[PDB]
Amino acid sequence: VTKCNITCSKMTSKIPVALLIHYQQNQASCGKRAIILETRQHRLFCADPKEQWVKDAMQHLDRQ
Amino acid sequence: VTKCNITCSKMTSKIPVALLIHYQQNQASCGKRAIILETRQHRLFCADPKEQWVKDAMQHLDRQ
Amino acid sequence: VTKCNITCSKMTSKIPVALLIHYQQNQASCGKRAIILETRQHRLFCADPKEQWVKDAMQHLDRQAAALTR
Amino acid sequence: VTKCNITCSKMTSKIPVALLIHYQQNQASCGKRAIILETRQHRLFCADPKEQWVKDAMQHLDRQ
Repeated sequence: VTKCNITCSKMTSKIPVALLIHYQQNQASCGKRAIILETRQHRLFCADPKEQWVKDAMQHLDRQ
Repeated sequence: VTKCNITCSKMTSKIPVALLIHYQQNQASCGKRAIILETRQHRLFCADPKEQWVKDAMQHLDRQ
Repeated sequence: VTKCNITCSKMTSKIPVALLIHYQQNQASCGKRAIILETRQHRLFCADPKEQWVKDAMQHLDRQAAALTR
Repeated sequence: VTKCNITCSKMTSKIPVALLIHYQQNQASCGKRAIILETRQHRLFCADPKEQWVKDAMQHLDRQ
């Protein structure tokens, strides 16, 4: 169940915390972890959780 | 952009459009076109754009 | 799991199931179970889970979401 | 004929309006006014309409 569907190949770069309303990660069966960032406009972006700014952004997004 | 970022591979069955709040296609460099659809509850699916219902949903979503 | 914030006092009579797009229950902390129904217009209503129509409505909704998993 | 249906006790600190998707006041028969706030993630909170961020929140949603 819940196989890898939506995933990431290459990752974006910094996206201002002000624009993010949400995140989710891809499915564990996808392999590497990819963070799916969602803008207020509901644009979806792929981000590398290994990045400080992504860690940073999840923190804030959770801490709200 | 230059390379394949978000993409998906498991193509759903017709999802009622009421439930939908956004779509975005993957990048050309991903090869095959795939539509990432997002429901109101924020679940992500993958849609085959060859299907009329998908074309219809994107046109509708665009009408907004 | 948490404190009780939103709760229900007077319950709403049957709503045509076609108008319903979502439900959730209050918190266990609250005591009595209350179902919060959301309509297409996104109005929130309080319904009594002891009522067959609310049970039917939750199953309908859950079946919808289930179908989407495939 | 119109009775107190949903209402709530504990209020909430200024929630980012970008997370809000909906509001509704409680019924007049509940007594004091409380605003029920719904987030993108569809969580439900109570807000005090005397606070300016709540009024602001309501006006924004009204335009949304």
